[PDB]
Amino acid sequence: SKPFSLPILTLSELTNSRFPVPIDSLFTAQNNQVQCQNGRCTLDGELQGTTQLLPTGICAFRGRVTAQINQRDRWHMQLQNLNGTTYDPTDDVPAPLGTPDFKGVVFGMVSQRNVGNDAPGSTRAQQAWVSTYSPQFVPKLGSVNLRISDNDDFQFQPTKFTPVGVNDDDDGHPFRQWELPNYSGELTLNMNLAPPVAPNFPGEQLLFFRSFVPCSGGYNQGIIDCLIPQEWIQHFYQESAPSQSDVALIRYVNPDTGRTLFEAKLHRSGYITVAHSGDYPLVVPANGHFRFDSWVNQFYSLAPM
Amino acid sequence: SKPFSLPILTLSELTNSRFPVPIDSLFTAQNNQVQCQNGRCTLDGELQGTTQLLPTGICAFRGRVTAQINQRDRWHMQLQNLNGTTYDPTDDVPAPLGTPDFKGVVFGMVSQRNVGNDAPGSTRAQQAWVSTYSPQFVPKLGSVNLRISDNDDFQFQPTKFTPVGVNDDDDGHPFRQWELPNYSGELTLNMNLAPPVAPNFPGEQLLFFRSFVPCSGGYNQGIIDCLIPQEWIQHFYQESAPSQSDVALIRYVNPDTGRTLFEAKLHRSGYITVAHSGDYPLVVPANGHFRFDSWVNQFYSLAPM
Ligand SMILES: [Mg+2]
Ligand SMILES: [Mg+2]
Repeated sequence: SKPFSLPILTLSELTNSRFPVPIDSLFTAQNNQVQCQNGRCTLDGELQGTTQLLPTGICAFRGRVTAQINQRDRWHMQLQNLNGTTYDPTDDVPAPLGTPDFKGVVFGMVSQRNVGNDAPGSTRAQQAWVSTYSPQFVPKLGSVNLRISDNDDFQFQPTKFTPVGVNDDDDGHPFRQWELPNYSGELTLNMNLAPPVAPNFPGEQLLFFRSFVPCSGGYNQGIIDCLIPQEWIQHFYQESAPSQSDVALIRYVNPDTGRTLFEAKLHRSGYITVAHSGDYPLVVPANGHFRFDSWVNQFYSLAPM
Repeated sequence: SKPFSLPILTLSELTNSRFPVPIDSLFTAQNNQVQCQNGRCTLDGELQGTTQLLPTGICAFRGRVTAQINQRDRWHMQLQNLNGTTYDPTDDVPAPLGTPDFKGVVFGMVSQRNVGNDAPGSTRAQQAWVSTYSPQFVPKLGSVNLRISDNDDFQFQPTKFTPVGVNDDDDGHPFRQWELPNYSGELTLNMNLAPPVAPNFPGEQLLFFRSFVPCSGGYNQGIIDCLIPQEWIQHFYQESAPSQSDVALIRYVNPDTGRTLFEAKLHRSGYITVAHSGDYPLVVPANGHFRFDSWVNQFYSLAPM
């Protein structure tokens, strides 16, 4: 069997798998549903949820604007897959890969480049917002609607949305990173979801890779927590190493000193638990990183943090 | 010796190492200086130029806004390294890692999050532009100046620049992807550069990984060509396989059929040549990818493309 491994990367050499920014810190959370759809991959390399491989694809959209309606979510964007191929709403996924997996507003920019009969090759770009609370946020069905800055400089042409940050909506719908959008809109149930994750052994908590992402006004901290970073997902996809048991024991090491600072359980479906009680932001040395130790089972007792 | 290898990734699973977008196509160019500084890495895993590991770091800036001056490039941004550590202008690099490596305008957004005594935690974000033609574009010295949309909603606070696309500057300053900026400004020479690259065998041309990136007005095609994609750089940094000669023979394979479509030379300093004459956009199958074949040398004659 090909041996399992992690890439050797410090926290600042890691990308959040749920928003296209670096990891800032590690955080373990008090128990009490975690069911994110980006940043989902098994240790033997099976992508799940809406997870795809490119960091620049996370919370991005690609397609064409085809209509406008007289509502706040004005501009109707018919989606393609991020690689430009035609999107199939009957595929066994929750939504096009890369679609945001939280309730809130994503802010960034839209850009267009004309094709066909109308001024082919002409371009434009401007600030835009996507509300995942919108009744027109129906990416599983094949479209989302955009709010933009200048309604007079926008055409029915090929369009890309590049995310920059997140926020609460100004009408009081809050940014809730653990609440899934309704991918097919009002009165529909989400399907083909990656499953919820939780500790299943006494005294254990989830460990997250945390980023503080940009916000566009107000005091929101911009916290987005992922289960495993994007480079680990990319690595597992390449390696496809067989999982020899349900849990990989991993050690956080300081390579300068060679010491192990703490240990953790990396579960086969792609998340980490540690032995601790209470919310705790880790403050650990900058050169620190995890290494694979050995395969153990679900009932292995971790050294307390 | 540890065996050299490439990651197994199709073109739409690859990221441009000179701008944070996917690869669109492969392109070989007529001969006649190529000396880009992002996307530079040796086959044995040594990053060069201004190259760092994260796609989200390419053409990004991090720092603090500290002053404003009364001209178009108005807001003075004192730079940090992208991981937030203090930038040392005496280090052996051309500029902070991630700095753009072309002449033109990069457009995107700025975001702020206050620290210290003045409304800590308050945030704001808006459209911004960085001109690499500016006499205030002096990232090696530790600063760049920004143009922004709303001069009245911007503070002397921690600031991030997120790039979205590129364009020509007006008044006759064009987007020139092969012209390096003056990293220390007018009348100073760039230093610590990754070397220029060129074919050294008759009948050979460079092969590029090409993207058509967003533009913010006008008809520019947005072409940014890189020598090797970001995932290859990330892979070589991890693997650190010894280079057994100055030249690696690689083959472009269609995994569907098992056929080799063409072969190329992958040089030790991290670029590719093919045997062809003239500008040529390749049109090859979607599942195609390069594989390493064997170590060869400068006298190997490539099969014509
Ligand atoms: Mg390991
Ligand atoms: Mg290979």
